[PDB]
Amino acid sequence: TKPHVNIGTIGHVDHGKTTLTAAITKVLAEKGITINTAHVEYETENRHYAHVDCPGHADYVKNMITGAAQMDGAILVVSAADGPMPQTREHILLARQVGVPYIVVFLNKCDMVDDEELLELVEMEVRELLSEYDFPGDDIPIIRGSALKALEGDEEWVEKIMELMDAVDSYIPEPERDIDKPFLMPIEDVFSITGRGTVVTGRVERGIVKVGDEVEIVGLRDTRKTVVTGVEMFRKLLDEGQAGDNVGVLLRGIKREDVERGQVLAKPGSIKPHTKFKAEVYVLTKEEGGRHTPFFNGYRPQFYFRTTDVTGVITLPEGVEMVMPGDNVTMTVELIHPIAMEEGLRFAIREGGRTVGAGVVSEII
Ligand SMILES: Nc1nc2c(ncn2[C@@H]2O[C@H](COP(=O)(O)OP(=O)(O)O)[C@@H](O)[C@H]2O)c(=O)[nH]1
Ligand SMILES: [Mg+2]
Repeated sequence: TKPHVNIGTIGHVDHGKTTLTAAITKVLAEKGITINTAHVEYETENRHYAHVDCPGHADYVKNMITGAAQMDGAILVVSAADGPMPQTREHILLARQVGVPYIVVFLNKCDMVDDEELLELVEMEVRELLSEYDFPGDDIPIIRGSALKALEGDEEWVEKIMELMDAVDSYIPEPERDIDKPFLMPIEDVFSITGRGTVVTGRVERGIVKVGDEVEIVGLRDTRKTVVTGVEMFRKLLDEGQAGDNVGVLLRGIKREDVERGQVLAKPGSIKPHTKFKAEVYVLTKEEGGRHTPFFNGYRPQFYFRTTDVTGVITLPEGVEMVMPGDNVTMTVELIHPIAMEEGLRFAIREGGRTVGAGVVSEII
C-alpha cells in the first residue's frame, strides 16, 4: 500500500539536523565521487520515507547536485536561538538551483527560547529568506520544536515531532511516477534494416511508447516527427514499451542518416532542444579523480547528457574568475550542438574520458 518519498534535512551546522533525524525515527518507531551520508528509513501512517542527513558542507553540496536519491522535499532545520545563518541561506539557494520541489521548516531549540515575540520574528525572517529564492515562504509550514527534548520523551516536544511529520505527510506531495510522464527515450544505437526500416534502441526513461504512436526526434539536428511501427526485445515483439524497459523501437520513413545516439524520442512538444543553459556544478577534487588545477572563463570541456556528450564553453558568473577542484559554482554553458533538455536535468563534465564535474541544469537560456 505505502508510497515512498525521499527527504532529507538541510540547514546550518549545529542547528539540530542529526538530532532531529534521530527524534523523528525514535518517535515514529514508538508509534570516484565520495559522499558521507546517513540514510534512515521510517514510516508514518501514510508513507514510507528515505531520509538523508549529511555531516559536512561538501556532502550537502554533492548530495544535492549529484544525489543518488533526489529529494522530493527537504526539512529546513533552523535554531530559534540563532536565527538563519550563512549555510541556512546556502542550502536554500542550492535547493532552488537543483529543484528541490518543497520545503518544510522545523524551528529547533524552542526549549531554549521563551519569548513568543522573538520566535515570531525569527519565523518571519525564515519566511522572507525562503521567498528570496522563490520558495512560497507565506505558505510553508513551520513547526516550533525541540529535537533534544523529543528524544527524552517529554510529551509537548514529542508532539511537535508529530506535528512536523503530519506537515511533511500533507505538504510534500508524492513524486509523479515516471510511467505517468510524457514519453521519453534517449537513443543509444541505430540500425537500418531494408525489410523493416530503422530501429533505435535504448531505455524508456519515462511514459509509454505504443505501436502507432507519433514521436519527435529531438536534439543535435532539427526536430522531425514520425510514427512508431514496432517495439521489440530479443525474441519478443511488443505492442508497447514502458519506463524502465530496454527496447528497440522501429520508426517509419527515417533514413539511418537522420537519427543518432544522443537524440531522444519523445512525445511531440514535450521537450525542446537547447544550446544555452545555466547549471550548478560540483567540480571533483584531485582525490575524487578530477582535476588538480583550476579552470577559468574559457574552459571548453565535454558535457555528458543521457546517451551522448557535446563540447560546450563555460562562462563564469560575474566576479568569479577561477574555479578550483572541489568548488561548486553556477556556470553558464553554450554547447556547440543542441540537446533535448529541461531544468533539473543532471549531466557530467569530462575531459579525455576523465570525470571532472557533475552538474544540474538550473535555468534554460
Ligand atoms: N537545547 C537543544 N539543543 C539541541 C536541540 N537539538 C540539538 N541540540 C544540540 O545542538 C548540538 C548540535 O546538534 P546536531 O543535531 O549535531 O547539529 P547538526 O550539525 O545540525 O546535525 C548538539 O549538542 C545537540 O544536542 C534541541 O532541540 N534543543
Ligand atoms: Mg549533523
